[PDB]
Amino acid sequence: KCTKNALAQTGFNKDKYFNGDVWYVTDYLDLEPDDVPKRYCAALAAGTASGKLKEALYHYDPKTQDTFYDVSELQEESPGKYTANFKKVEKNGNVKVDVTSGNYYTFTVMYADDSSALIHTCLHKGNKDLGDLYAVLNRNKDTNAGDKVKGAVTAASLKFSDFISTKDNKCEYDNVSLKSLLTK
Ligand code: HEM
Repeated sequence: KCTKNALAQTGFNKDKYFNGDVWYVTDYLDLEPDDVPKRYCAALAAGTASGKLKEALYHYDPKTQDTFYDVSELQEESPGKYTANFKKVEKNGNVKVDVTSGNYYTFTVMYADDSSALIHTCLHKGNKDLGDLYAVLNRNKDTNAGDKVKGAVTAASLKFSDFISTKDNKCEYDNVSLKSLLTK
C-alpha cells in the first residue's frame, strides 16, 4: 500500500517547479522493492502547455537498455499535491497505452529549490497501490543531494542512507524528447 499523509512543502513555488525543465532522479527509496533487482534510471520534465500542467516521465534500464516514456495531464489536489493520469508513449508522442481509469500516480512535492527537490510518489496501475516511492530530484544529474534536501528527508522521518543512488548506474537521458513530450 501507499502513504497519503506526505506533506507538501509550505510555500511551494509552482512557477519555479513547473518551468518545463528536466529533473533527474539522483536518489530514491522504494518501499516496495521487486523480487527481481533492476538498477534504474529516471528523469522527468514538469511544465505547462496548452493551459494545463503536464509532466513527462522517462525510465531507462542500463542493463537492458530498455526505455519507456509516459506523458500525463496533472490535476492539482492542493499546491504541491498532484494526480497524474499517464499514457505510455513512443519518444515521439505515439500512444502505446492510452489513459485508463485504473492507471495514475500521485505525488507530493515535499521540498523544492531552484536546483533540487524531494517528492513522494504513489503509482497505481490497474487500481491497486503499487507502493511508496521517495525521490531526490536535481536539475543537474551529477549533483549529490545538498544539505537542504537531506534535512527535508530527515524531516519526513526517513533515512537518506536508505536511499539508493543512481549516480554510477551508467544512466543515459533523452532530455530533448522529454521536453517535447510536454506538448503531447
Ligand atoms: C520520478 C518519479 C517517478 C515517477 C513519477 C514514476 C512513475 C512511474 C509510472 C507512471 C510508471 C508506469 C509506466 C507505464 O506503464 O506506462 C512507472 C513504472 C516503473 N517505474 Fe517508475 N516512476 C518514478 C521513478 C522510478 C524510479 C527511481 C525507479 C527505480 C526504482 C522506478 C522503477 C519503475 C519500474 C520497475 C517500473 C515498471 C513497474 C510497473 O509497471 O509496475 N520508477 N513509474
